[PDB]
Amino acid sequence: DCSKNFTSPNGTIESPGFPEKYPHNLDCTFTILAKPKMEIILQFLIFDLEHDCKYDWLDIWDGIPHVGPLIGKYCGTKTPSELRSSTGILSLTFHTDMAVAKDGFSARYYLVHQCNVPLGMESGRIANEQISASSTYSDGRWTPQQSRLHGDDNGWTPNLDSNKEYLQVDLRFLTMLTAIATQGAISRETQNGYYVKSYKLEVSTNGEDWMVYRHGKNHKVFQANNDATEVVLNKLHAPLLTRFVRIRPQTWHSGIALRLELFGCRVTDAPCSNMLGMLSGLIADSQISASSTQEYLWSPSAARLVSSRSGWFPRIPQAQPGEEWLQVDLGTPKTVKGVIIQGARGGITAVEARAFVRKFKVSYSLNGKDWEYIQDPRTQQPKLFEGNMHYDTPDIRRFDPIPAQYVRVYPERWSPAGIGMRLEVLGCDWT
Ligand SMILES: [Ca+2]
Repeated sequence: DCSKNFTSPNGTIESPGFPEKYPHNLDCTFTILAKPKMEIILQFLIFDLEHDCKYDWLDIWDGIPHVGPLIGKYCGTKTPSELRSSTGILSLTFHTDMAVAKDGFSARYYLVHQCNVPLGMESGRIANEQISASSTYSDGRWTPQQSRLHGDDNGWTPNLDSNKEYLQVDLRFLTMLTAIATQGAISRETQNGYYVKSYKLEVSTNGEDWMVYRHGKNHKVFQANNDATEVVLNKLHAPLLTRFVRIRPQTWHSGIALRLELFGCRVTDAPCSNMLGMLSGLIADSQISASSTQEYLWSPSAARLVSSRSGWFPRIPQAQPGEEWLQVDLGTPKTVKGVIIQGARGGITAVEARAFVRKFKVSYSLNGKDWEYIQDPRTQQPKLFEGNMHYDTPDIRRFDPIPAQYVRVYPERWSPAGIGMRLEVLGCDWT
């Protein structure tokens, strides 16, 4: 048996037989488990796999393998970037085929103890490998890794200065973003000052479905710099739950040069705000159910925040308000303090094709049989929660804490395509 679990405060994870070459025909699962308020830190020391990772690979998973999100798939000679997870579970599945073996890998994991924290551009906590761009200037002197705030060596500049370029950051885990700070840059070679004067923001949970950030009807244009040295910070009028962030310059002085910091926090930094297992897969399929489901090709995993490639859809998605529900059995009683609601993906090129919930109700139960709705203190009736404005970008909706083993989300309003929904529940231990 290849597979292993790791619970000790500090440890080693490695390819079978390391430092010998790795065996053929392997499929191993390495899982690190941590109790709450503990951060998992994973650092690679050696990495060397056969090289598109079509043959041999190491997949890293934000939870359970093939259930929770894929953080990345790695092969070849380039060691994975360091990972810091606050999910409570980090998994690795190492796959090898019938021929060709290399040295493999060796890694170490550690278990260690206002949403306004810098996310790591200036600290280096955002690794070089997490930063990329649509293009870069042809001399190699204005690279994406030169886009860190207060960097002493130029900045990021694209191949050609237009409004179709972007600096991209992969935060690896779903993270709250609350502000962006930018600078221009002064040429060490020439003394010319270059800066971006305005930008747009584009975000995704998965790298494939993107949302340009709006203020009202229209795309938000953030005003940026007025010199090549001073930091201009913009606070987002509405904070964002995201993984991938793109900064997309719209205007500049003399040319696009960019230095950047991102500000925010973890979902769990708020009290009683642990993700209870839909995203990760610690809530099993058997614990997920609905009033109705699409008649063919339904798996309960379709309902899972972020990891699902589609969504829950009732049997007739153009339903009756308050009749359809998605239920989560948390497995044991909990204190529940919110949900994260998301739209349905798959099929995006057509705006009217996008299925998402715009308004909803919540009920909860310890019985599984007797249900109470969450109340509006004003109208003395079931509270109508705001849903999503987009099919990928999720929205956290907190409420006054409640004791529950079961939670139901009842779609009330929804996009023209009908009800489509992915979900997570937020809370902590019952007390
Ligand atoms: Ca092989």
